[PDB]
Amino acid sequence: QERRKKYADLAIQGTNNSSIASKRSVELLYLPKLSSANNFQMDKNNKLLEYFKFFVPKKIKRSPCINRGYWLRLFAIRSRLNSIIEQTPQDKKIVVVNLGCGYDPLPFQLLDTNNIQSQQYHDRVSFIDIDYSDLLKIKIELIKTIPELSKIIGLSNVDFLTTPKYLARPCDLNDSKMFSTLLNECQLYDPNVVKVFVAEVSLAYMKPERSDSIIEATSKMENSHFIILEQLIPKGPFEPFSKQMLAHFKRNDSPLQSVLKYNTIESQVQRFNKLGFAYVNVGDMFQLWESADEATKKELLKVEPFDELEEFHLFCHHYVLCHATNYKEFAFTQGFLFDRSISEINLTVDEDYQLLECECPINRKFGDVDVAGNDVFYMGGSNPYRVNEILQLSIHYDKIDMKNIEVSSSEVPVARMCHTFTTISRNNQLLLIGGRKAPHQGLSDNWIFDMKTREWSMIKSLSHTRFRHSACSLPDGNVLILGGVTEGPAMLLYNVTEEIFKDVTPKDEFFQNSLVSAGLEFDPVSKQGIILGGGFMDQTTVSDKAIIFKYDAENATEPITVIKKLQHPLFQRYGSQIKYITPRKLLIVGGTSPSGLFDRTNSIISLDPLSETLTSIPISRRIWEDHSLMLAGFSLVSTTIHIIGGGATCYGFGSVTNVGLKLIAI
Ligand SMILES: C[S@@+](CC[C@H](N)C(=O)[O-])C[C@H]1O[C@@H](n2cnc3c(N)ncnc32)[C@H](O)[C@@H]1O
Repeated sequence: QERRKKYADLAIQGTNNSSIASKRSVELLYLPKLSSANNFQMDKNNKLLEYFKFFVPKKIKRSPCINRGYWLRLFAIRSRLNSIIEQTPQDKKIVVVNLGCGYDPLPFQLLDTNNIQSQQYHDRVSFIDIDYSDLLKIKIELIKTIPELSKIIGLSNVDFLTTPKYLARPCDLNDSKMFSTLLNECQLYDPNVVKVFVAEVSLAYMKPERSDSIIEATSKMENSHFIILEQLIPKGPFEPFSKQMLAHFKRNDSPLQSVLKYNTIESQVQRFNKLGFAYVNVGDMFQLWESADEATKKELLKVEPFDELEEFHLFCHHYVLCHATNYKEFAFTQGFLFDRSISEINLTVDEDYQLLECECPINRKFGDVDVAGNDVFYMGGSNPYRVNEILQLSIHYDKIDMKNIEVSSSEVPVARMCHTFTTISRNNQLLLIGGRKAPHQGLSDNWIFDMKTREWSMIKSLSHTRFRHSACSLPDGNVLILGGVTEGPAMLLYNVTEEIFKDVTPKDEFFQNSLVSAGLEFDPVSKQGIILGGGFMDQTTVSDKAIIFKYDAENATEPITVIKKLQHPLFQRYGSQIKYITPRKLLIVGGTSPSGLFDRTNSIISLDPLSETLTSIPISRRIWEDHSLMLAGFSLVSTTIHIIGGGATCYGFGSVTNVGLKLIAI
């Protein structure tokens, strides 16, 4: 009985351990590499100050995606708190109430007068940490036994603590009344003190009814802000990343319960109005990213090797930063304002092709595949480690077999991902271009694989390392190569016979910037090829264009010419793949968007290049829900098109292997 409670309670307190560690990882890596502005912590000698170390036993390291996610999270809260201090008139005290503080040292960081980066907070700001009794006992003993911390709050087996500028109050927030009492005992009813209630991924664990009570309670406090940061599931509990996230949390015995009722950014808005907060500014983590300045973006890219962007889009859309206010006075200046635009788009449901479940397990991602006549070859990729091995795929109406093809040559290309692999030499060979090992180790060495001899042999290398480029075979047998992370030409043509790479970048201002992970395909029939979506090396912008082009094999200086540009929000996708099913019907598949998650209806769409009309190829609920889907790092083969391979590491909520899909005629 009351045991079942004291367990689910300690499991929730356990999540602090996980998140304080991650924040510490950012203190170790990011903060030292960052300028004064996005710094957070620093003394007069431009020497970084450290606060998360007092609360974390060991040194910790995270994936570049988790590290980025947590920097954004600190920037999220800090930026909000900043808009408040800057604006609040100079005669009002300010109290930041941290609901479920964990070991969060935000108080000491902002109070410490050594830290010149938080000077606006030295004078007139005070803090109250609220959390379970046990977690605070521990936290309070540290604070007392650490001269650096104790000095900051004016100090020299309890669970409470009191100082002029900092309080810590034991309280189970599930207990609405006791919280209502705490609000009163802390004189937060006072109109001459601006309250800033922060719930950083804590109310997320409590039930909708119990968390909302906390919110309504605070709404009775005149002049109060409520900043909440927590998970969303903007397309239901069944969207690929949502599914994984939710399950991860049941596993830890600390499920997200409030998010089940509050799925979207919009529901969060209605929630706060309903509960006494009339004024609400709200966006998801990627709008925060977008909102960061160019000099900050530049820095953040250079902090550490990163190439896990699909993940980052997914993660970002699943965290909302909600800033609410219960008074008209406070303005959401244009510097802090989020834009909100859910433009529901209805697409005609394609009547010619449908989507089948193909249960096919190559269990790898970001390799490449291409068919040489009959046989189907997949090379490299990661599973989750990088390999240089070749699988052969036997595709049947039911499933696909696969066997390792061992090689006879001693020299072999190194394990690599994000390369291309393309049939050349009249289906007799396979071209391997570029790729990378670690994100900071892009490759310039190119190889060819001879099926007849099963020998690898390295050819002319690139002048510039290149990965995440796209590539397709042209009619004449040559290979068109498109962008990727690179310092070289935005478009290459590899003459297979001549053995030369040639810069064929079209004279359109579009190709000014290198296009990363865009869709690319040619059609020998309609004598046309398309380019779809694609991101830019700023890791922020994502093209929404679909660019038709023709290829004049004889024009030696400008073989490729931009025929026609199209523009649709559904074209805005990083890491998608396209393939002609018909010279009039261009299948488009997956990828991620900076502007929101894709769902059942628009994850897979068709395009009629000529008439310019889109149609949806829906994923049935049966497969949306039952089968682990993760259209990222995947490939398309045609015998009937197959969507095999792919997966993602869902922000340390585990990993998700794409199980396989099949497009058939109706
Ligand atoms: C994931 S930690 C985050 C804490 C802090 N905001 C941070 O990011 O480091 C969530 C915290 O909320 C606290 N919490 C959740 N529900 C609570 C409740 N009902 N009463 C008191 N504390 C609660 C937990 O004890 C935990 O320390």
